Amino acid sequence: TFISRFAPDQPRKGADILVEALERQGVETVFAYPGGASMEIHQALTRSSSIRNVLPRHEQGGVFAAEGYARSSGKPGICIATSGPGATNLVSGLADALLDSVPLVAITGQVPRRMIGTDAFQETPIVEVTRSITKHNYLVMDVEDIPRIIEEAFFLATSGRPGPVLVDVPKDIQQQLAIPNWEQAMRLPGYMSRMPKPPEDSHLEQIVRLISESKKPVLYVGGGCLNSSDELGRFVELTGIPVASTLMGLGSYPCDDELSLHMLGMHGTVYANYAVEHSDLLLAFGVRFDDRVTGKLEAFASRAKIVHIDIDSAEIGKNKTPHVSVCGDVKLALQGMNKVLENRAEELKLDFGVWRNELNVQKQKFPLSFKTFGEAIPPQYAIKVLDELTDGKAIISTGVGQHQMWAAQFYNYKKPRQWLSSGGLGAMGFGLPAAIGASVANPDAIVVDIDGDGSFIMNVQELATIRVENLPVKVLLLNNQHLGMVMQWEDRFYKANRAHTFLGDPAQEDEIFPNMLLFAAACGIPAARVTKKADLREAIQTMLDTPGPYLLDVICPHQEHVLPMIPTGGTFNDVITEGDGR
Amino acid sequence: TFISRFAPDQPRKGADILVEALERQGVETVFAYPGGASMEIHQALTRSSSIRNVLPRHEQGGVFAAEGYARSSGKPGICIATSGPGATNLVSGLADALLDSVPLVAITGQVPRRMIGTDAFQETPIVEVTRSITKHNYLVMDVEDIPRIIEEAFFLATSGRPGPVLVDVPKDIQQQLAIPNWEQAMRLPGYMSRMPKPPEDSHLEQIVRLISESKKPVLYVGGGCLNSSDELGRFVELTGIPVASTLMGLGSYPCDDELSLHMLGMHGTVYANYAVEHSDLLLAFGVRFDDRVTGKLEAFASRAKIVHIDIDSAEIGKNKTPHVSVCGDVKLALQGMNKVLENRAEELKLDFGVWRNELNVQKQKFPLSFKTFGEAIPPQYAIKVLDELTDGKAIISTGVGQHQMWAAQFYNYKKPRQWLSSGGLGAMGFGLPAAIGASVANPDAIVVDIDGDGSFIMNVQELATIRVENLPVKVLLLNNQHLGMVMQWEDRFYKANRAHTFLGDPAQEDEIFPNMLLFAAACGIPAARVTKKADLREAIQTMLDTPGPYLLDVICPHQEHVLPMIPTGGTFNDVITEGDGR
Ligand SMILES: Cc1cc2nc3c(=O)[nH]c(=O)nc-3n(C[C@H](O)[C@H](O)[C@H](O)COP(=O)(O)OP(=O)(O)OC[C@H]3O[C@@H](n4cnc5c(N)ncnc54)[C@H](O)[C@@H]3O)c2cc1C
Ligand SMILES: Cc1cc2nc3c(=O)[nH]c(=O)nc-3n(C[C@H](O)[C@H](O)[C@H](O)COP(=O)(O)OP(=O)(O)OC[C@H]3O[C@@H](n4cnc5c(N)ncnc54)[C@H](O)[C@@H]3O)c2cc1C
Ligand SMILES: Cc1ncc(C[n+]2c([C@@](C)(O)OO)sc(CCOP(=O)(O)OP(=O)(O)O)c2C)c(N)n1
Ligand SMILES: Cc1ncc(C[n+]2c([C@@](C)(O)OO)sc(CCOP(=O)(O)OP(=O)(O)O)c2C)c(N)n1
Ligand SMILES: COc1cc(OC)nc(NC(=O)NS(=O)(=O)N(C)S(C)(=O)=O)n1
Ligand SMILES: COc1cc(OC)nc(NC(=O)NS(=O)(=O)N(C)S(C)(=O)=O)n1
Ligand SMILES: [Mg+2]
Ligand SMILES: [Mg+2]
Ligand SMILES: [Mg+2]
Ligand SMILES: [Mg+2]
Ligand SMILES: [Mg+2]
Repeated sequence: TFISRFAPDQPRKGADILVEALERQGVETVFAYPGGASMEIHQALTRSSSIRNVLPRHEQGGVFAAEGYARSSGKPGICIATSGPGATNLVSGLADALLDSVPLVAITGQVPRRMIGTDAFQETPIVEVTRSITKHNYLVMDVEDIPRIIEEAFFLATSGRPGPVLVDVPKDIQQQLAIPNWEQAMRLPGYMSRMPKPPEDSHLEQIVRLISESKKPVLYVGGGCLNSSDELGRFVELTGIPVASTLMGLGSYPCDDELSLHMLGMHGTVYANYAVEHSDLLLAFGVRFDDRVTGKLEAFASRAKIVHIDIDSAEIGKNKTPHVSVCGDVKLALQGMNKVLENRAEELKLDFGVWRNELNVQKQKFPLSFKTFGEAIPPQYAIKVLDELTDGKAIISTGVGQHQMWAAQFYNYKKPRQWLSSGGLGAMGFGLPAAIGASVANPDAIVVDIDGDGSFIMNVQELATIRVENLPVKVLLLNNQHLGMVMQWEDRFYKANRAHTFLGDPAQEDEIFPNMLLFAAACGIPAARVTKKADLREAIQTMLDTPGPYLLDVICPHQEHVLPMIPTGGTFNDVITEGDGR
Repeated sequence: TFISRFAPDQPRKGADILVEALERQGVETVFAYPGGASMEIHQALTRSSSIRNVLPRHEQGGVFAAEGYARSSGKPGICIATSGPGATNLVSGLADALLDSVPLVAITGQVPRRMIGTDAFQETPIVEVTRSITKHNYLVMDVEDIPRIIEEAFFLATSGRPGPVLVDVPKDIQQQLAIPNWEQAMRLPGYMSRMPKPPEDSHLEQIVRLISESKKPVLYVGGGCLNSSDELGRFVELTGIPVASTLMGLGSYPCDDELSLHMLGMHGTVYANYAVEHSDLLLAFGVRFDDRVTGKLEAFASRAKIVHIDIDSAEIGKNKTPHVSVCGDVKLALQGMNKVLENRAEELKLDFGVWRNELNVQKQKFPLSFKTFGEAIPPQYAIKVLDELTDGKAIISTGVGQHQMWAAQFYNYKKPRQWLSSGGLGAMGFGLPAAIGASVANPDAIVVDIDGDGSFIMNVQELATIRVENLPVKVLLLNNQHLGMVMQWEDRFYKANRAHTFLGDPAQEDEIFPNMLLFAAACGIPAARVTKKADLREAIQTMLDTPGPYLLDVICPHQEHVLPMIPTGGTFNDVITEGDGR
């Protein structure tokens, strides 16, 4: 039974209805930045004793913090901004949440309804702007529509395929007095009629029948299995099928397990891409067949019967036509198949040891490799030390670039929602704010931001947010003085012609620029720099043991390349296995 | 005090709320065509004892009838259609009502909300289709929004610059039981804040000051003066300024008056275009400066101080920048100027007899002329006889073409709303259905459809509507066996090369095809054909004296041309005064 701060017959401001609408949704943390259009909302937030606001230093850091809050907990992330410039700073976060299917609810202030369309002070048509980069958006035109729209916003953002939902609230609606009606029915008739239903037994028995008829099955797990870690693990025990995860599906099946093929795709392991290339049954659970995994669609799984399970009917058959399809929750599809695989266990006699040994041979001949040059710190080795010292139980958020791939390859994630990274949009500056949202949603957890010197500096202002909110956010900065991912593509396909990829100072060429330690010192965050490989283990241990925030500037040779690499539009026969920029 | 057919606490169907919402708006006549999506609305219409439905034989005839109902009475015209094909047949009428600023409310049925977007049976996104050809449209998503949307639809359609408003109602909303709330406030905050205000005295006194300083003033009256016939006539008495009307503003100032310059523009009189060309003060009241009047904007009123009064701020300065502007109702602007012109009458000493004599000389040397060839009926002469036999008190609706121009030139309209014609869009097949709506709104009036053989046949099916509803609609069909307007442009600018403009039968070339008399006979309408000029006066008299509907097939030589003619993009020096196709 919800206990309101107002009487059921007492009129209250629309902003007070908005905050209470969040309280009735279970919202405990918002990321709001104040402004003229949203001052009424911020005043109403102070009256709430259950909703905590984490003030960022940039609205892009506020929406990215809402993503990490959502990616690391399954709950929806709520960010609030003002009209005009405050709303336009959320654009990168909204498009990022849409491509990665992150439940998010963004509330933006707006000019009064009478001033909309008049080029008013700090007015931008944020609904027209964000319609193509959000799952759905609203423009509240009456104070009585607030309880319904907020309920519809959280329902659309969390149900089906999750995504961001923006709610634009004009200022005159926030100030208008009204008595809210919390019993209104949602006006989503076509959406609810198209919601997926529990999977039929005829579809599940046909999948189990294809498993027994197959000799080389491979599991294709992605971001749709973040809530099916137990169901997927039970499915692997009953089948013994090796698991290949996407960049979004890391942690769904433990990377340290013997049946794990780790990541597949452009920068996936050689044995994971080998398994899909020479498979006869591809179980695509919670994936969307991105070109980062398939490359050339004509050659991707060219000899496999494709079984695609997805909660979005628009994804089934988009880039590749499957043989058997199941539109619904992969969590329920696994539960239904586990019952069939257990009763009919001895009837099926499932054993793929011959196919697994074919992959174990490929795993031992082409494993993830990194070369150590003298005392220079290998970035792959540094992340491998972080795995050991944290026992693989740390929540990892990353930026975008070479460090993002090495953090995915050389860290064994035991559970999903430990791996927070921008995969669909690939937005730099995501690592640091996402670690803020993850640390708030998981206070007793080890949160480490494996960031790059280019991605870290984009939202470096959020270091002040970490200090003020006293969050134990660790920053494992892999500094290579370059935009490493773009630098790698210059060495491979452009004759190493540098085109504005060096991030240091050309005057003092051999000086670490910028001095990231002074960035942490400016915000009162203890920091240290490590350059020699021998001092690396003690430095990372000091970062973890030191209470509160900590930044570790790890210097790495910039000539390193992420391996292996399948060029864009290439096949498995075009995989690059060796080479760098020396 | 409105008396409902339902108790204030009695639930009723949404369709019954829709009809009662029309009753509360004063609606007495609708033009509805039944269909699967709108059957609930038609069932609710039979329960209404005050709303009469005129069933057309084509939805395009239904919306055109709603236009004539609106153009001839000032009331809004209401047409109803079903989803899919019924709604798409209203498109030509909606775009026609928008360009001519006709108050219109179109109600279309729609598939249930759960089926929208699923390519359902008889589903078309009529809101997406008609958004650019309507003033505003709605998609009712809840039964409780019906009383508000209908009130907003009639308010937007009739206030400010009138226009068509479409209301899409899904079938499940029509069937849902609810208790309507007729006290809801309209959600039009930005529209009402931008509504024009009464004109200030400083703007009106500056206009009167320019009148006394001018020596060659010309009134530029258009469709915005349809409700200011008395105010405009009072303004002319106090100033003595000659009046030049547009195709839409005919009747605002009597054509038979000595101070009337008749119509101006491409097919306007030579003396009306001469007055604007050699004027020093142009009083543009209720016009939009169409290229059919200006031609080449650089030479249109090149020596005149332009005073533009318009209720739409977007029209002031669009195609030509004025010196003095007044944004508001021209009815109030005339009332304010009449008070200044009467008190300061002897102070101003207004007299433009020298400028009027300069125009009277041009009027006598270049009047509207037509040539009579033997006993062949001149189409200009036939309309001139209709003026005499009806004393100029008949409501005239026309199609589009040569007959439309001759009906505008050779008929003296005493009051506005006697002249119903498609000017902005220029849609053929408008004359016959518009006469239906005018005859219903004005039962005791003489309604005559001056139609062309091409325009009349497009909506010839509405002859059945005239007979069933027993409407005294007269059809003065000027039959020239050709698409005369397109034929005229072939003779002038294409060496008389006929390109599918002959409407008769090439096998029987000298036979009147089709036999329009049998079209009227099929619908039980008395008809007759007149070919000799001597029998023309008795034939038109028989049409008027015969009670009920009547069709008069007037045969005219097709070689006639509408004169004078200013070519597209031309100036006053390029006016064509003589010539035809012989
Ligand atoms: C520099 C860089 C390099 C990259 N390289 C790689 C790479 O080498 N390999 C790689 O894999 N990625 C890589 N990516 C990431 C990438 O572009 C995509 O995010 C990824 O390839 C696709 O993730 P996904 O297949 O799991 O689909 P997601 O984006 O995770 O979407 C989930 C899918 O499952 C479905 N789904 C969601 N919920 C459910 C449910 N409850 N039940 C059933 N289905 C559900 C959704 O409809 C959707 O189709 C890289 C990104 C960057 C920035
Ligand atoms: C074959 C053909 C030939 C044509 N040739 C000619 C021609 O020779 N001459 C000619 O004039 N037309 C001709 N037209 C008609 C034409 O294209 C336009 O409809 C016409 O030229 C413009 O009419 P209007 O200036 O009165 O503006 P309208 O279309 O009548 O609009 C009214 C204007 O007044 C304003 N207004 C409305 N209500 C009010 C109010 N209460 N107070 C103040 N302002 C108000 C509106 O904002 C709008 O700007 C022809 C049409 C056809 C089909
Ligand atoms: C907001 C934004 N701007 C530009 C981007 C284009 N990209 C990249 C990519 C993969 O998206 O190329 O398509 S990666 C990259 C450079 C990475 O700098 P680093 O943080 O130092 O990481 P590293 O460990 O050194 O490699 C750029 C400039 C981007 N994604 N986001
Ligand atoms: C729905 C529609 N289709 C085609 C049209 C293009 N036009 C015309 C025009 C001016 O719009 O040319 O731009 S006029 C015209 C032919 C008029 O046939 P009539 O009825 O016989 O009249 P008349 O007394 O003989 O001259 C055509 C074909 C039109 N306006 N509406
Ligand atoms: C807090 O700092 C400021 C500064 C400032 O100008 C200097 N104005 C305001 N307040 C408003 O502007 N109110 S308003 O007129 O309703 N708006 C258009 S809005 C919705 O807020 O964008 N706050
Ligand atoms: C009257 O003639 C018909 C014919 C016909 O098919 C032969 N079906 C119906 N009725 C419906 O179709 N109802 S419905 O399913 O809700 N619709 C999709 S709708 C809103 O009406 O388009 N009426
Ligand atoms: Mg499909
Ligand atoms: Mg870098
Ligand atoms: Mg203007
Ligand atoms: Mg027809
Ligand atoms: Mg004709």
